[PDB]
Amino acid sequence: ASGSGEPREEAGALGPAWDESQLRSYSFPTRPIPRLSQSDPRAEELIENEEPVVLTDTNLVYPALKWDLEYLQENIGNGDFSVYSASTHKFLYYDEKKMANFQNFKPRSNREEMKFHEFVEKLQDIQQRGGEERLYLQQTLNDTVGRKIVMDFLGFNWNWINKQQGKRGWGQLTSNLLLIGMEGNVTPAHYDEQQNFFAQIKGYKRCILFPPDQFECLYPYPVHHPCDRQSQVDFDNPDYERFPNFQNVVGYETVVGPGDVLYIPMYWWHHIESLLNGGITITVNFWYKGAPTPKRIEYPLKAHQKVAIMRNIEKMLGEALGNPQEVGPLLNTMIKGRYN
Ligand SMILES: CC(C)(NC(=O)c1c(O)c2ccccc2n(OCc2cscn2)c1=O)C(=O)O
Ligand SMILES: [Zn+2]
Repeated sequence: ASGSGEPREEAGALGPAWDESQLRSYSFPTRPIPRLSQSDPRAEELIENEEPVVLTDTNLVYPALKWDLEYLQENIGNGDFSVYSASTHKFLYYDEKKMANFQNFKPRSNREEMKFHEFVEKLQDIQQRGGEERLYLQQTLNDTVGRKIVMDFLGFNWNWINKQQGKRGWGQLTSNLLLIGMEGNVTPAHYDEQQNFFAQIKGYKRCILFPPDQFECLYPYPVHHPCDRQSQVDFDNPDYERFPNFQNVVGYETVVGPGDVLYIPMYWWHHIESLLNGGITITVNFWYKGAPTPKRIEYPLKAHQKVAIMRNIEKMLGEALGNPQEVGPLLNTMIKGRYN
């Protein structure tokens, strides 16, 4: 019905940031992710318990809030940027290394390296031409990046995020992923194995999250499939015959805007959509390797540990059988008439 709640009113009486007609319609109920300040101890407790929370005042990417297409085009440099195209609004991602195991499936969102000015050229053409094609720039930011953007990076609130890394016992910061998308772009539900600080910069993104214990309801692809860690369920046209427990899924929902930081806990499903008719969206992700597994295991196992266990079983069988395609039949032989 309404998970994000009523839209926030922007300062200076500039009206509603968004309205619900910019959100896509789905079949499952949702509830709000808490919007808190970083000074609120409840926000600290949520991150500690690995629950999602939107922090409204970290100033994490404060110097990046002036970023738009033309400022980035003149300052980001002339490196290569990964640009993904799609004939539809859903951008299904593929592990290209795993595309050898599954030949009978074809990709529908091809990557293309290009210069940043070529991406801005390619985008504005689509708007004048009026085409239905969509693009999504998704590029880890390196040091081939120009002077002013390095200075902007230096202006990030490293004090706040470094102590978050320390107090949680997390591993190191693995990468910063810059993301520029078109309105209506959708990133279908999937989970990551790293802790994520999701720093919104330009435009608005509706984030629908599912806790790890709803693994049964979301049906991820086989670990060896190129779409590993993504849900097989089409949120627009869910197949309740193949995926009956998707009728039981309950999400956590929020809309992040400029200055907001969404903590996506490790192994939490998330479905991200750039608001319809909301313009371009800009986001920077912060990935941290999770804290190492504790000394002695505490029982019962947390849900994300069972997910980790299930991933390792699928990997092990893939190596033991010499062919990832035999994992399925072996698993069915194991349970049919014995555990089901
Ligand atoms: C930012 C985005 C689009 N959300 C995401 O979740 C998301 C991606 O786009 C993505 C795109 C290309 C490659 C990897 C990606 N990963 O995972 C990291 C990974 C891949 S392989 C091992 N680890 C993502 O998580 C949003 O819309 O906000
Ligand atoms: Zn993700």
